[PDB]
Amino acid sequence: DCRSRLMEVATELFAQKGFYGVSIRELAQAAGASISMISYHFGGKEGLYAAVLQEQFACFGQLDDIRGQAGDPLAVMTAYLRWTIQRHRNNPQLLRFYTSELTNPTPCFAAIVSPAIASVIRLLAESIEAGMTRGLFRRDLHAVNSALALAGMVNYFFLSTLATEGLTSHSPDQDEELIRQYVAIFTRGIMA
Amino acid sequence: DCRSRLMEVATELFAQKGFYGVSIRELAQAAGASISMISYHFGGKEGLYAAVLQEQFACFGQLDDIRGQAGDPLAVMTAYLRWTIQRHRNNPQLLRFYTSELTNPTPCFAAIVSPAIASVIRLLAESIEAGMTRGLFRRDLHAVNSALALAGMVNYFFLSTLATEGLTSHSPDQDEELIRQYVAIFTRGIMA
Ligand SMILES: [Cl-]
Ligand SMILES: [Cl-]
Repeated sequence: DCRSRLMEVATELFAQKGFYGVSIRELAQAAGASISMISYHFGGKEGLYAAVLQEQFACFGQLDDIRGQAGDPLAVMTAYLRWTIQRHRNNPQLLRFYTSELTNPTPCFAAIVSPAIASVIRLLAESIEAGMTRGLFRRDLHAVNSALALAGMVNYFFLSTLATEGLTSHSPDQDEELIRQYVAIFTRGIMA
Repeated sequence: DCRSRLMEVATELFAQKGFYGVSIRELAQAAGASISMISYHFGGKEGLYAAVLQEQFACFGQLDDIRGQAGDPLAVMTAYLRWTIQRHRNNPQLLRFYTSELTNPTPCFAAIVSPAIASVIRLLAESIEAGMTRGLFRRDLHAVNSALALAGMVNYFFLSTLATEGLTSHSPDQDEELIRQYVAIFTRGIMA
């Protein structure tokens, strides 16, 4: 059971202060574990951080709701948006770790974060590439940059929440309408 | 001169570890200043952090390159992209502070970060609103959510750089082409 309480405490301290702001003394104190339990049995600060980040990014190795729509690029893009919104609703901590690693990487960035993000961007880009070949999508746009644009739309909506509280709804009630809006912008733009 | 060296040291330590990961002892040690100089003359950890964040967000109070294009929504959107890219090229530290505050806010979030971001989003939304009234833009999309989408495109391109190194160019040589691509997606979508 002190394994579970350590995972909780590690997630909340590393989420707050990042890997570079947390000490093993703080982890032990917050969990009521000894520095020795932590170092010898739970992999130290580093082992706990790796375990926490692996849990944060676990869902990125499970892309079948998106991959399963291949053959219909619009359905792929829609599934990607729905999946991404779900991820954020289920895990309020994720953008803390995701942005902290992208802007102040640890050794876990190359091991866990970078391949997770790249796998998703690739998947989207492949679908865009297929749509371009088919003539559904315009051939003067670059598939990866286009994928990054879609990913940016949805991820910035959640990232900017605290600064935009009175400017738009962030209620989960409106998530399906957000998907409708971002699918429309990405595929058809804002032009009349 | 120890004022200048303190600002440098504060920017680099707060950029790395965030406000919540930096101690006044670390600041003094890194700058070769006493804890007393810092507390009594430079406003302590908090004063230094406020000064650093104010410098990080200073350019957000200077939006005339964007505002000056009002009357032509496309020119506003283009100017916004160009300005945002410039900001990131001139200040590699900015997304560290920007994401850290949005995900782990300090008292400086409400004072500095939130109004800076809101002022830009408002400006974009107003231009989109005008274009909708004029019939240039579709009336079934929400202006603020659309503004957030454009902001998300460009900000995610820089945010995701470390994870996408081999997937697309991030060379400043290609910044004008990026603007061309993101203007095209936002206004016309990816459809043929
Ligand atoms: Cl496909
Ligand atoms: Cl306008």
